[PDB]
Amino acid sequence: STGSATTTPIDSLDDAYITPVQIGTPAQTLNLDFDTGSSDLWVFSSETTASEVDGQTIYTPSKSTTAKLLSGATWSISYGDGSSSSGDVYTDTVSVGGLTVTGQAVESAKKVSSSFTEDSTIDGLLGLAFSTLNTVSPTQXKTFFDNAKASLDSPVFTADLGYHAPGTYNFGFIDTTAYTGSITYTAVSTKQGFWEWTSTGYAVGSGTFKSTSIDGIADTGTTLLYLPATVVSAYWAQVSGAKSSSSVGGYVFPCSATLPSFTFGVGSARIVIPGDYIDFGPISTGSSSCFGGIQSSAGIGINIFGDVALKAAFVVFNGATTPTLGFASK
Ligand SMILES: CC(C)(C)S(=O)(=O)N[C@@H](Cc1ccccc1)C(=O)N[C@@H](Cc1c[nH]c[nH+]1)C(=O)N[C@@H](CC1CCCCC1)C(O)(O)C(F)(F)C(=O)NCCN1CCOCC1
Repeated sequence: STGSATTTPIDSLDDAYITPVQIGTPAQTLNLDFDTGSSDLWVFSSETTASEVDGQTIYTPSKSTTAKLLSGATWSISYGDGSSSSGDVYTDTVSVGGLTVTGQAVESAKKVSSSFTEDSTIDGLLGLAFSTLNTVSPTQXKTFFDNAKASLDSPVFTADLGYHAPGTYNFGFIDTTAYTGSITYTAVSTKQGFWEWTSTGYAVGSGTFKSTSIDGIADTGTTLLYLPATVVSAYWAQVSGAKSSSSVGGYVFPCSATLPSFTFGVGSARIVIPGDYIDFGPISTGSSSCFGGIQSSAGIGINIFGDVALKAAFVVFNGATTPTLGFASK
């Protein structure tokens, strides 16, 4: 089997991407944030405290004929930006781009944090990291991808994120029309549960590629590109108007700049982000100062290849028993 689904920037910044998923019988369609940096399918639901729901679409399990209470199971999660939700656990039929899974764990929020309430466009999260990161106890869990793997034509899914446009998530096959050149594969480490890989260095603009190991995770659920302090400082030192803002919290530059490209290595291969990907947006509507799309990871503890990198590439998540990561240019 295979599936395919249009994914959609939630705003004009590419702050995040949402994807329609059908849950239950007759399907309820919810707009979920596909997140390869966590492994919980959690939704807004009829169980959510009401003063905490705010425009979102909700999952009603009682209205689905195929929902079953997962007795005794609860979950709690918190993300890197400090937001959080908890509640209890159903299994139910879940469908993504015509790819259907049964007795998939759907995690039902009883409470959500403020950031989630205030975010009207995202109805919940589909976690696509490894299943060890799943928060449901007493037994975790296991993601959509894992549940699907047995029926997939290939134990694989691809991320095709568009710049200021729609894109594609595919499961079970690889679309050869979707990129240019060949995929280079790199080794994954599942030690921390992440899509964790090691970049072989970087170049800024037209200058020299520098061979240095950059350990980092590929993370569709993170907006920006976070790199070590000395790599990021080396980029922004090419942009004449760029300074680090304490108040705004990272590198800003004049919106009028033309930014240099940034190349990261994958094995012997190179992936170039266009300078335009890295102009993130004005810090206020009508500002002359913009917020940069590459920031320091020093406060975070790990490097994140997030949306700014990934939407520059056709990215292949190969979940064979030894997982690897694929990059093509597009
Ligand atoms: C607007 C912004 C200034 C650019 S922002 O940084 O707030 N963007 C958010 C994403 C977002 C999209 C749309 C609307 C609102 C917010 C963002 O980048 N969130 C990061 C926070 C971060 C990391 N570094 C610096 N900041 C995050 O938590 N991302 C997780 C997925 C997100 C969570 C918020 C909702 C959208 C999905 C994540 O899973 O990808 C993660 F990897 F970052 C993460 O925190 N994974 C948590 C891993 N858990 C830990 C507990 O054990 C199990 C595993």
